[PDB]
Amino acid sequence: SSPGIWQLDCTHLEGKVILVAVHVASGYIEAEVIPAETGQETAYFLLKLAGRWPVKTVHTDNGSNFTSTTVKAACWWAGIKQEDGIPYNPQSQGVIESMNKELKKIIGQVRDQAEHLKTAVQMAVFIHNHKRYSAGERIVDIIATDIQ
Amino acid sequence: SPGIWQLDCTHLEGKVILVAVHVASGYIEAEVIPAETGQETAYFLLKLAGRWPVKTVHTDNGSNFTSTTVKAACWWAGIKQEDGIPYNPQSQGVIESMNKELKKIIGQVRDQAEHLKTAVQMAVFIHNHKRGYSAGERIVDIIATDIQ
Ligand SMILES: O=C1Nc2ccccc2/C1=C\c1ccc2c(c1C(=O)O)OCO2
Ligand SMILES: O=C1Nc2ccccc2/C1=C\c1ccc2c(c1C(=O)O)OCO2
Ligand SMILES: [Cl-]
Repeated sequence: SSPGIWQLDCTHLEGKVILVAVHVASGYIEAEVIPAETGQETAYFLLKLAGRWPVKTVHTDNGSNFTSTTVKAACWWAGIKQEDGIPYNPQSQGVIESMNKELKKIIGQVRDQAEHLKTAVQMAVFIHNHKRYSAGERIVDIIATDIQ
Repeated sequence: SPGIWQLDCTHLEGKVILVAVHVASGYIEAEVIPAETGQETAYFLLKLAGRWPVKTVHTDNGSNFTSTTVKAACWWAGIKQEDGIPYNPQSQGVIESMNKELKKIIGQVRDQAEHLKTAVQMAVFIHNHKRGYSAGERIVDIIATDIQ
């Protein structure tokens, strides 16, 4: 069911990890900076996400997070169906790749306006979600239509 | 209006829980911080505004209202910063009631997580999903209607 499908994505910058959740149908993103990708961090990030949007299905970003008992516990707790992120439609490798590139571009464009990477990442999330409908507008419409 | 949010700060286990309430829906976002600073408040508002169309924020106290860092974040994110003075006195009480409710939910989940921040996100989840529509459903409908 389209409105509740999200994809996890992990990318690297400045020796740190940027963990991303993409709402597949809209292109809307949430992101956080962490020292490294662990089951613990991934579990906590999904809990945050699911308290904020109606997350039904998550395509995990790799097999370690798919396997993680802590990630499984969070998915059970929050009512999320955990799936693999295997691009059976191969335009997912590329589409995610393109987003990471775009995200990194925006980060570079704002980088000097903040001391800490996490701040620049949130600025980039803001710009990405507001860019013109915007991704922010699309996700709200998709989910509102699903409630109605 | 669809873009009006209220900041709220409450205390638990020697820590601070920073809360943003979408006034029209009762939908909340929250984070745990060691103490309320302009810096933390600014970062929290940036995160919020990248995720929802935040037009106006009623700040929780005069220190955050005055903070140059909070003002910088509000300027950056296009947020009109206002005071949170309850000219309608059913705001003191309504916010107070939410903190009580939040703390109740936190206590109900507290033993399921080691760290307070996890329990707080569980409580956000439960609060936003509680049904008759949930706060999560209401915020999406309000904002979707505003776009259309
Ligand atoms: O046992 C649990 N069940 C869960 C269900 C949902 C989300 C986390 C958990 C968790 C534990 C948990 C997971 C990730 C964390 C974390 C904790 C914790 O014990 O505080 O602290 C920060 O990152
Ligand atoms: O100069 C700025 N302009 C802003 C506009 C929006 C949000 C933050 C800022 C900020 C600075 C800033 C504010 C709060 C932070 C923070 C930073 C930072 O320098 O990285 O790191 C964590 O918490
Ligand atoms: Cl929700």
